[PDB]
Amino acid sequence: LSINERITKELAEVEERERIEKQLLLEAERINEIDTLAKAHLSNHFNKEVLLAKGYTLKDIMQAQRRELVRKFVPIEQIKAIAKVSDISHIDGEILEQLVSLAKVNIKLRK
Amino acid sequence: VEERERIEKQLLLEAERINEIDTLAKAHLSNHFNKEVLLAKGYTLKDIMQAQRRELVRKFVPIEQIKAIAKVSDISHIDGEILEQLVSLAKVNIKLR
Amino acid sequence: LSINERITKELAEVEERERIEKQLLLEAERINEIDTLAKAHLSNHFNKEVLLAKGYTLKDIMQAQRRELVRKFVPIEQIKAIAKVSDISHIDGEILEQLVSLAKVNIKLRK
Amino acid sequence: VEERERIEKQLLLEAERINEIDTLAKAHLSNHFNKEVLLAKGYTLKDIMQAQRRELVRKFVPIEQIKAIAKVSDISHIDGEILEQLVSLAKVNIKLR
Repeated sequence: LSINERITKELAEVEERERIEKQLLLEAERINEIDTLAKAHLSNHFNKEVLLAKGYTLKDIMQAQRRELVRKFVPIEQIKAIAKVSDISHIDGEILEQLVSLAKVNIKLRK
Repeated sequence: VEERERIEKQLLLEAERINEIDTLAKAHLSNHFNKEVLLAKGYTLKDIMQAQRRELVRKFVPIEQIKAIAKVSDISHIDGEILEQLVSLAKVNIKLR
Repeated sequence: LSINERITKELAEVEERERIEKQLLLEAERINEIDTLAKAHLSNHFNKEVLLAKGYTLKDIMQAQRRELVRKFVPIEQIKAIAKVSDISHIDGEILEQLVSLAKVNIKLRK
Repeated sequence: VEERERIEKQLLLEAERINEIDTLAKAHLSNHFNKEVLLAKGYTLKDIMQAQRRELVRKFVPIEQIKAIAKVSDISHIDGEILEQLVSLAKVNIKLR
């Protein structure tokens, strides 16, 4: 292990920790966005407190809020296009992120 | 030989999309993007197909849908399953139109 | 492997891919004709959407449309002569291509 | 990969805690302690969070609770489970306020 190896290992470690921190900030922003969307566009029965009392994981809460927002704003034909199917119960993921971006678009144009 | 038979079936399957896009694009976008003139300008079959798909997206699918679903405003480099989603969305927009 | 072998291999590969492209063009014309014939001469119940909903392969849709067109246009005597049998349920193929060519001629002379 | 999944679960937990602390601190203390301006002044994220927690304690928790529960009047070096106790006391105080 030479000086250049030491420097490159240190730089790689620092960059890895920085990337982890950026991921933390991204997750915090995602949680904030989900909270705002649930408060603004969805009913109080879908609140994080009541869902947790019913016993659902936080990721399950986020995806349920996203699916409800997609059904509320994004119409069924666009759903059938982007997700290639009508049902959203098994489309959580990158396609779900795309659909909720479409829902944000729909609410922006609705206002 | 059944491998080549399934290859020919795949040819039919993609061929369907090839002609359908042309048929709807001729009536929706313009005559400037006709396959013959595009070939004359020197565009391969796949390039014509993807360019017509992108023009269909730019006509039906709105720009906010482009920059949010596809994560980029420019459809110039989004080709793939995202492009499939966008062209399906354009089919929806023309269906409801 | 010498340079002449390199050139002949490269040319063979390029020609194979060009043949693939020619197949694409021809087959696209085939499907275009199938769609136009189904829209113009056959009922809405035989549409590709409803057939796919009923769960039939694309090749099955094309051959069903071709058989219906042959029965609609080509006379039964011509079917019994060219295809050697009255039933078309097992005549999909090159004989079916000849039958649909005869049907195209029939509609052209009908107009 | 479930080890990384649980790591990400803890990451979500601390991110939500940070978000809640920031949201209440912005409306309670001042705009001078905003995350952007603190980062510009050159404080790490954890340092920003602990400074905001200490300011929350200094705002809601009365000084005697600090000099007895934390055994020191200065919250400058009490960080830890005692700091968690103090910020929970601050939450109680703002709830009753």
